[PDB]
Amino acid sequence: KACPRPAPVPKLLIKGGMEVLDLVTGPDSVTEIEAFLNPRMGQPPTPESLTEGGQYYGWSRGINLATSDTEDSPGNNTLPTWSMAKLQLPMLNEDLTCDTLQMWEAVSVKTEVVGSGSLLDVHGFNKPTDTVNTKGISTPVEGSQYHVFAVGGEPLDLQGLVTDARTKYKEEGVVTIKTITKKDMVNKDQVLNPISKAKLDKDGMYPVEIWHPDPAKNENTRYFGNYTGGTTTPPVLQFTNTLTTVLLDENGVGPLCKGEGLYLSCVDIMGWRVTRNYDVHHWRGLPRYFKITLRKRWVKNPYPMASLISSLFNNMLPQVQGQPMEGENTQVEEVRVYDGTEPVPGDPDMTRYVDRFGKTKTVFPGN
Amino acid sequence: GEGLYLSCVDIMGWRVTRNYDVHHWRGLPRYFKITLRKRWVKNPYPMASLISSLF
Amino acid sequence: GEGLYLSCVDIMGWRVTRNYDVHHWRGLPRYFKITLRKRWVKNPYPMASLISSLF
Ligand SMILES: CC(=O)N[C@@H]1[C@@H](O[C@@H]2O[C@H](CO)[C@H](O)[C@H](O[C@]3(C(=O)O)C[C@H](O)[C@@H](NC(C)=O)[C@H]([C@H](O)[C@H](O)CO)O3)[C@H]2O)[C@H](O)[C@@H](CO[C@]2(C(=O)O)C[C@H](O)[C@@H](NC(C)=O)[C@H]([C@H](O)[C@H](O)CO)O2)O[C@H]1O
Repeated sequence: KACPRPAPVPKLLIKGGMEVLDLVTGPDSVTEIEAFLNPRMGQPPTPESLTEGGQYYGWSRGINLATSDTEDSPGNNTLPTWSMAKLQLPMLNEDLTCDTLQMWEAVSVKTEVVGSGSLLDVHGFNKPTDTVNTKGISTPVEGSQYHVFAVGGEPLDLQGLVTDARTKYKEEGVVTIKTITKKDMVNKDQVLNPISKAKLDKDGMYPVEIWHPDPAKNENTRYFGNYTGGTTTPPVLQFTNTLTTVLLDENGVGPLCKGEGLYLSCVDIMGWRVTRNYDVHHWRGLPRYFKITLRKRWVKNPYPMASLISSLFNNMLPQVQGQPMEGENTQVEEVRVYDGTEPVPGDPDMTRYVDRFGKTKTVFPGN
Repeated sequence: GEGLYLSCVDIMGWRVTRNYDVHHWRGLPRYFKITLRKRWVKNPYPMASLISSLF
Repeated sequence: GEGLYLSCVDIMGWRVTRNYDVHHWRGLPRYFKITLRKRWVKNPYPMASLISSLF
């Protein structure tokens, strides 16, 4: 009966995988999606065998240097590429009545990179600590590191700037500024080419070396990360299931998945591993976790029904082709409009316009 | 859609050649008389799914 | 004088030529999202002719 009533915690409906989503939620109903992206830089999954792909999985293959100032061709596995994905969500409701709809609104996200522990394997064949007698530790992951990520209701808008516009990237299997823009790179790309901007339309494809989170004047993604240059530089990481972050925006908005898709995107270099063999300096990354908490938010519909309805219904008419009644040579020399009834003017050939707001007895022709 | 789907089969069996044993077999046709009405349902849709289509 | 004045510098350090020790240092660019409003003030011209000119 009155056995003291426990604390009120929010009630979980059901859990499991994406399908759980399928179930009608209601409206305040929240969803937590834990997922993760594997780090994709260089050696791709596919050669599952540790012989053929020598399981350099999640590893820059080797480091394809360059001929000299003139020729820089980097291998396609000497190229850590932005890792990402998109979550497909249910569709929520309408009210064409109030021309308003609800959308999947991301709010906070816990995230974490895992495997920092792995960087403690110090046997194996890496350059030994003491080269001399060939002793020590098989020298750990060291070097530059980079970690960035984002979350959004549409893919990530990026900008590329490269070190050398002359780099011989392949036209094949990677998206380069060229790949996006036909015309080879110029010095501008090399610094801030307002042209050289793409989208995250692909994956494990645009390499980080090129593409960057472009602060479009506009954005529905929240991103961040950082660079930590250097050659010896030690790796550092953060283990914690304690912290949540706010994908929330300044008006208390956070992203909203237009296209019921949630978009994760990130990158995680810990630095290079180095073969005892030679200075085959290939770099490593770790996978990242994500815990997105999104709600249902009501939003004023952007574009007016009618328009769409009828924008559609008109694009169905047969196509016509025929003489120009618009363009630069409209065969229309004229158009007036009236609604009112002023009494007879004076000058009949008077003109009349309304502009930016106001309607005027056009200037007596003779300015 | 506004579709009425009829579907069937009617194997009677083997017709066998006064020859060897080419059992090539016969079927017959079928007739249908569907009696149907007009019923109100709740629309299973979100019209602005086209707005979603747009996005 | 209706001018927004942006200014900055972003030296990242040097790139050293596989050669001799030439060191050319690299820079990077900078985004800016200036948030600005309109504010009210007092007319300064009322400080008359010789009363504030070469004063
Ligand atoms: C698989 C292989 O070894 N291919 C040769 C290339 O050498 C390898 O290049 C890879 C990048 O493409 C890696 O950097 C390799 O490094 C590792 C590796 O992971 O594979 C690093 C490992 O530490 C090491 N493992 C061990 C235990 O030592 C491995 C190991 O050697 C192998 O896994 C096998 O055991 O090596 C690195 O060795 C070599 O770079 C390529 C050149 O490729 C291209 C290019 O520049 O992209 C391909 C072009 O198509 C070609 N041009 C034409 C017209 O074909 C050019 C051209 O030949 C070149 O510019 C002139 O030399 O080369 O060749 C492979 O033979």
